[PDB]
Amino acid sequence: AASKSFAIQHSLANMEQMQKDIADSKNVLTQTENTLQGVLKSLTRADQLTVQALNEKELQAIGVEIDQILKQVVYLANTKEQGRYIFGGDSAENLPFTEDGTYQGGKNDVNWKLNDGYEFKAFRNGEALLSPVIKTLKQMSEAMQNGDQKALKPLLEENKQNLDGIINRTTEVGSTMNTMETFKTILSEQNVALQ
Ligand SMILES: [Zn+2]
Ligand SMILES: [Zn+2]
Ligand SMILES: [Zn+2]
Ligand SMILES: [Zn+2]
Ligand SMILES: [Zn+2]
Ligand SMILES: [Zn+2]
Repeated sequence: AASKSFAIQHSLANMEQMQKDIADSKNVLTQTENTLQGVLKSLTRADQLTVQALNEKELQAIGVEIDQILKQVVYLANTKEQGRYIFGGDSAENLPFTEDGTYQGGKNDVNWKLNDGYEFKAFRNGEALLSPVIKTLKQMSEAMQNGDQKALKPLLEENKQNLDGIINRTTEVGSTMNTMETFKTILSEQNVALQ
């Protein structure tokens, strides 16, 4: 009986660690996905308000609300969990994005690795994804509050391409979450056998 118990306990300890690794990972991934959805919603609203703008004091008011959206998106781009920025890669000394869209985060991604070898990017350099999001929102807000109508059609298209960038990331992140959820279900089925 003792010999069998060595094997069952060894496996059970690997399973426990993997369960914690999956729980930790799903928290970072959920936060990431929720932040991305919050950005998608913001850019959607920015698009809508810019259509209104394209369709004197009132163009400026639209410009104002786009400014609130710019602030919300900068807040969202600076989301931090477990000591690191999810869109600021491997440095957390500074906020990774300014209100101007300048990136001051870490150059490299931070990888996490499950007990069984599976690796994913937990904290990423988000400059290419979010710097242009923010820069576009900023030019949108200024174009509107300065009554600059000619600038708006270009910026509408810029925001559409930026949003497609955020949608594709949301989808990649959804996929990683689905994988984690499959790993959990596999481990649960394996736990039942052991016990
Ligand atoms: Zn062991
Ligand atoms: Zn936390
Ligand atoms: Zn320091
Ligand atoms: Zn590796
Ligand atoms: Zn999901
Ligand atoms: Zn779950």
